[PDB]
Amino acid sequence: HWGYGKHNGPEHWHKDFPIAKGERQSPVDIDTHTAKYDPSLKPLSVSYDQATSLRILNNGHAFNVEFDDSQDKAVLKGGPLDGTYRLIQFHFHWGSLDGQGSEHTVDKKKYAAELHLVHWNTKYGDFGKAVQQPDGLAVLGIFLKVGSAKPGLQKVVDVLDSIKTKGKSADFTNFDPRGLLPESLDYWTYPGSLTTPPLLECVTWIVLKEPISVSSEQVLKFRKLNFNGEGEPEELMVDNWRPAQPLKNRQIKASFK
Ligand SMILES: NS(=O)(=O)c1ccc(C(=O)O)cc1
Ligand SMILES: NS(=O)(=O)c1ccc(C(=O)O)cc1
Ligand SMILES: OC[C@H]1O[C@@H](O)[C@H](O)[C@@H](O)[C@@H]1O
Ligand SMILES: [Zn+2]
Repeated sequence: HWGYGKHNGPEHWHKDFPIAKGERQSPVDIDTHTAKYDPSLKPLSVSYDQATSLRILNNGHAFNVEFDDSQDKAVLKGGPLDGTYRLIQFHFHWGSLDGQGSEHTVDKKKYAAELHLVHWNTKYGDFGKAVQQPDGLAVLGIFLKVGSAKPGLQKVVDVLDSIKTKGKSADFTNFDPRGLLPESLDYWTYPGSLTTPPLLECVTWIVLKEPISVSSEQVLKFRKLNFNGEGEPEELMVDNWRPAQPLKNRQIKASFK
């Protein structure tokens, strides 16, 4: 099965998912000097006040915090987006050490981790239909660097001991994702893909320029999770990131002058 190891990692995914070599794959390196300010971008609206988190799941590749997306509650609008995109889940990608872990890079810089807030375009009715559309998804990506602790992350950190292995889940109600944002909403945007199989080319990426700081202790707890299921040999869940892919016929636009 696909994963991140030597025998099943990103360099193998194309055999079973040939779109891995496609024309709008993610992540990419963000060359900050070539990215151009785009005055046509409308103000970005991250509206998470009525979010309803439900559950946290170790799916064997990351952990997902899942949300009720049966009505417009936590939504993302504006910026490059046409219409309303509902939050369905967030997850992270992270490294074995602080010097790697992000999927996107900034002038080739790798951050310690990267948060993905995943949203689907309500015009398509359900997530499954949305991933049949070029504009079906919007992922808000936020870099993590190691420094001071992120208080709004601690509830996530503290539940991880209860979902150590693949297939375990736990209640995760009343979690407010606004506590994971940075101060500034300055961003870069480009058209891309899911960064894990099935690698579908459905995503408008919105990558915030300002990282959040998390403490070493917080990210160290991410790295105690397991890729494996209960009773199987322990394989620490680390380095669950795809490297940057070819930019091909794309431009990265900036929201800021
Ligand atoms: N293309 S892939 O889904 O990454 C993949 C890689 C390896 C194996 C395997 O060793 O069994 C199966 C699938
Ligand atoms: N890492 S990511 O590009 O945000 C992502 C989000 C969702 C899915 C999925 O539902 O399969 C895959 C990848
Ligand atoms: O033809 C000029 C145009 O080229 C495009 O590649 C750029 O995205 C635009 O910002 C520019 O105005
Ligand atoms: Zn992701």
